[PDB]
Amino acid sequence: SHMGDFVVVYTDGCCSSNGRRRPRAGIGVYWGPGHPLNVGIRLPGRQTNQRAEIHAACKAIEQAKTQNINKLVLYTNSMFTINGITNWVQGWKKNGWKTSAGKEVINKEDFVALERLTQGMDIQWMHVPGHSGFIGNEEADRLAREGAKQSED
RNA sequence: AGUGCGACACCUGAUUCC
DNA sequence: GGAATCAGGTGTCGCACT
Ligand SMILES: NCCCCCCN
Ligand code: NA
Repeated sequence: SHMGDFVVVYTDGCCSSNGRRRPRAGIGVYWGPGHPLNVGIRLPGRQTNQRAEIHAACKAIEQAKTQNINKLVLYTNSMFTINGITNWVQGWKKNGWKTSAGKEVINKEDFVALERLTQGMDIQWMHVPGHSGFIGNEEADRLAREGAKQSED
């Protein structure tokens, strides 16, 4: 039936050895089977699961704009990313980016970059279970892992 | 802030099986 | 590589008491 106005995308950020001596992080964006915009890229910068998860969503939005898409359904496993961008950020901006314990919000730069990207976009953030066997979740994850094998720069 | 709790991720190691 | 299982870790946030 119907057919809406949204285009669906699955993102994933992975980080092998997260919290260990040599973490390797990547981002993956999946637009559909064999879709030309699918990507698996090495994450530039500080290597962590949280940053990768947030930056995978940035990448999706960025690509979305590249195509004049402005009604996007973005699935991610990261409630940290969802809650951050759809809730915590409003408050952080009104309190000097401060944690529940008054400490500096660690991923400020990441959430700032993400919010800037959301401008002009009607994004519906949805959650997909990390262990979802759905093709979208697996491919995004597989893509992230492939990206993390790349070197930086 | 300290402590505790909650939550979603990301891992590392073993074992079974394909 | 993959279907699971068990141990243990960090990434990071909110919350409530002290
Ligand atoms: N439900 C308790 C989860 C604790 C996660 C600790 C991560 N450093
Ligand atoms: Na994920």
